[PDB]
Amino acid sequence: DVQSAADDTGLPMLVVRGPFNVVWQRLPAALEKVGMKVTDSTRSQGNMAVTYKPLSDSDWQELGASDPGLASGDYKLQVGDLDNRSSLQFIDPKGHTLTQSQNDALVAVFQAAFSKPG
Repeated sequence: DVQSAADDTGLPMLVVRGPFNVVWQRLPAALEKVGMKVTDSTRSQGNMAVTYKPLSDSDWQELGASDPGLASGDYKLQVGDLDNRSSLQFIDPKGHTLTQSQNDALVAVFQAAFSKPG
């Protein structure tokens, strides 16, 4: 399950159902379903490096999700441990964070991704 939230600085944030050890390790599974392929990761930092490419309308139909509002490019993912949950934030290719509206879209997209058999 994915919910929308904001972090300590008031920046766009997503909260994913499950502690760091649960989500971060199984995040790649959901990532592959949303057209975002994991290229590297560091467990000692809670950081992940990914490459994203927009999928087709029929691709999103198979996933059961809408347009995430993300454009093609390399993304940097940051995952923190909330104890019972995971704090997931998205950094765009430009070195900036994604908007609340983009993350709100990602809610449903990853909601389907985690439910999607894989």
